[PDB]
Amino acid sequence: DIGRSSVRPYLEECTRRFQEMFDRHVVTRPTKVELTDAELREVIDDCNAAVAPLGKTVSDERWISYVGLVLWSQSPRHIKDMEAFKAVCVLNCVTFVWDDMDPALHDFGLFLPQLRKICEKYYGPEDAEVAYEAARAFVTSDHMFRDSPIKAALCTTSPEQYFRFRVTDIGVDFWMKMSYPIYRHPEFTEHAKTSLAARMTTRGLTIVNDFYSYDREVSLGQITNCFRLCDVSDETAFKEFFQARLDDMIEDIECIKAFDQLTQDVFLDLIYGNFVWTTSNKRYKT
Amino acid sequence: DIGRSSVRPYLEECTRRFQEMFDRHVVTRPTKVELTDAELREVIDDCNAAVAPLGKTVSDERWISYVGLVLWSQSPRHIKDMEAFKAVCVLNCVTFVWDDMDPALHDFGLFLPQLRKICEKYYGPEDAEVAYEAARAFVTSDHMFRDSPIKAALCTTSPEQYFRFRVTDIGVDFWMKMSYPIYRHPEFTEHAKTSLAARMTTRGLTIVNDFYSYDREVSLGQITNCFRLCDVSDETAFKEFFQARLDDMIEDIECIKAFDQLTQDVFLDLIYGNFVWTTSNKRYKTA
Ligand SMILES: [Cl-]
Ligand SMILES: [Mg+2]
Ligand SMILES: [Mg+2]
Ligand SMILES: [Mg+2]
Ligand SMILES: [Mg+2]
Ligand SMILES: [Mg+2]
Ligand SMILES: [Mg+2]
Ligand SMILES: [Mg+2]
Repeated sequence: DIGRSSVRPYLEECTRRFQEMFDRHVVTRPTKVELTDAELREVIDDCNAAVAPLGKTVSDERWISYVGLVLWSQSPRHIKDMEAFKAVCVLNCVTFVWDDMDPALHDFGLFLPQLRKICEKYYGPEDAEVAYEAARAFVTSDHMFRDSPIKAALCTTSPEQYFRFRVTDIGVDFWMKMSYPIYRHPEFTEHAKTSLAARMTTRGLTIVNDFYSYDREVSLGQITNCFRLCDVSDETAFKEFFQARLDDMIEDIECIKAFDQLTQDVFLDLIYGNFVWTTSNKRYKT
Repeated sequence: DIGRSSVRPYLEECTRRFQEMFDRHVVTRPTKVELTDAELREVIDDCNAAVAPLGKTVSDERWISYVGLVLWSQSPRHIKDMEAFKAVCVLNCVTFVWDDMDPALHDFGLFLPQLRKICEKYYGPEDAEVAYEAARAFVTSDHMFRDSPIKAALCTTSPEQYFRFRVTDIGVDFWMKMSYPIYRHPEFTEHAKTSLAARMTTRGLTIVNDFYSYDREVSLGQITNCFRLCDVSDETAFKEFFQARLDDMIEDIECIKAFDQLTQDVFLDLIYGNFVWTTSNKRYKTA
């Protein structure tokens, strides 16, 4: 169905409605962390060093585009450890590269030691092991589920099964487990380590990403996108599905407000910051 | 509200319908691991040593009742490492004790080193770290959420929020992360480590546990039970809610059958075994 090849007809209204929802339920805007020139050079140098064994040359412009996710979606008022912050910048960037690679070019023997080097550089020993395991689990999951029947079943059955897959696959469990050292906040550290932090934020991250990455993904034959569960060529069907997804986001956001003040700031800054970054990034345009 | 204080009016019919569902959708019955008298004594001795610093005496009969969960809900055809199996017996048992304790008697300084000792006895070094971290995160979660407003929000809002809390709180993530060394199966190891294994099995474990532990939990003022989300004193409301939960179990089970054969056996033996153990255990027969 060529009518289902694009969500472009809904682009402007959906963007407006996402923003309206955030203004009504989160209110406080995300803020962009600013890196010094020295910090941004350090981050890019580490990204280039990590993907060089895989034969990939990545421009500064591409790295800076991927790093904007971290700059916009962390919680600047609560940052305590800028070394952990740089680590998340590097790890976020290089796993975008992995996510985009053909699996024939994936090489664990070459890439996993680079992830370990990044973690050992920026984290103390215990946190380094936690961040590295989460990175390893994510890149392994991305690899093993390429064209997988498990992925097919979880992504075609219901929203419940799909979001369950995405807790790992969209990277948010990884994100929380490498981000808690930024904040040094005992409650958030526990929610990161139980993955409750990831489970609370999966839908709000995923629904936004899926909307803006739909056209690209379906053009590439990728099935990991919740809007494939609906007939996007039927305007009534799309409207009902989109509203059900907005309701999921709102329910999660209202439950996130029961968490402690710092933790809920981190969770909400992540979901809203991802939206601000997604709508500004050429990755998601045509 | 006394009419909501019990699910006893539904006990026989719900038990029958759970079993019918398993016979239709899982088919293969769970089977019970048998421990030698020496193995069982080694497990119970480790349990006693681990909880002794907390001042608790626990009878053998009581340890045996908790260890039946592991004997019934692992996957005997796939067991390769019986030391890992004994570790799960011990860790399962002692965290029931933690789950039943008044939190004023929780002592992390005394208990966490005992959990570390168990993991170091039975697993290799990498696996021991994974099992200990999962056990530590579980007992920390149980403690910090006692009477917590986060718990109140997640357990009163919707089934979605509730089962999200239970991925950790029922202990299944912990179970998976201490059980993958039993099987030495690379795919299952990865689903355990991503917690996809736990997310796939949470509803089937939790709906069954919640039904049979409702009366006890309500009598103690505990709110972590999905049947509190429905008016159990209304037979029509209870029937609709129960059917919705059966449908959730079936959807999970049918999706589980897309995993590799060994992994799906482990997942399904866990869900069905938990039901067989729950319906035969005195823990769930009096409040
Ligand atoms: Cl670990
Ligand atoms: Mg991906
Ligand atoms: Mg992608
Ligand atoms: Mg996407
Ligand atoms: Mg409990
Ligand atoms: Mg309990
Ligand atoms: Mg219970
Ligand atoms: Mg009534």
